Amino acid sequence: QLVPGARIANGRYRLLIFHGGVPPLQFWQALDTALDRQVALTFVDPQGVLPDDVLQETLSRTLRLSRIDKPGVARVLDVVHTRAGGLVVAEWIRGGSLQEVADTSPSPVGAIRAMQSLAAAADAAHRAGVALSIDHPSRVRVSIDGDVVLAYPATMPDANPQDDIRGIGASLYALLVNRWPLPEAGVRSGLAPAERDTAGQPIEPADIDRDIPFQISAVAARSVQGDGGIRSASTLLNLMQQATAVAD
Repeated sequence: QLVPGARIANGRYRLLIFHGGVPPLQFWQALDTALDRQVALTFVDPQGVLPDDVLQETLSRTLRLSRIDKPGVARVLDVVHTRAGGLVVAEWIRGGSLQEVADTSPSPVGAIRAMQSLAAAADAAHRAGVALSIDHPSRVRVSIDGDVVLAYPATMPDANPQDDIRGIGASLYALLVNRWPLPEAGVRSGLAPAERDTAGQPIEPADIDRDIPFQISAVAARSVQGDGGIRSASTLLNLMQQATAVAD
């Protein structure tokens, strides 16, 4: 039974705050009662609803992400089986979620500037044969050092890179215009859905607000599109650097 105040993993972690998740996953912020440090717990499968075969695959792909010493990805501290199935324990990222920051109407330059860290991450992960699983606004947070970060790691097996880019776009989008360009699916993200044009395709961030520079809007848009505009975290990074440089 997972709720604030609950002690977890032989009571090492007192649950603090629930930050959402895509089932079967749960993103929690909790306290390391052993070290009086804070952490991001990701309960892989709390309801043990997964084929215990599968849960292995997830946990194994995820552990690969621990390799990566990027700023894009919150560092994985420990992995374990608890009363509540699989559980990833990564570092706590000081700052606020995606929701939280989207909601402060940030500079479209700052936005795409920050977001670079997370394409950096996602590219490295990719070059290393592993997706970030950018699937829900909740997964992401922004650090007081001005970095976008996969805060709750757990690469699912269905997870792929094409979708990491798509989802990374949705993250840029959501900062610029404060909306989720994707369907969502799980915890009400906190982010209100994107306005679908007469076509159904979400509406470009600049068409929605003229102070959002050309490229910066363009980047975010082509990203999400499944056509799609961009085909590598690699290039997508330089796109961000382009768009960003221009405003500079």
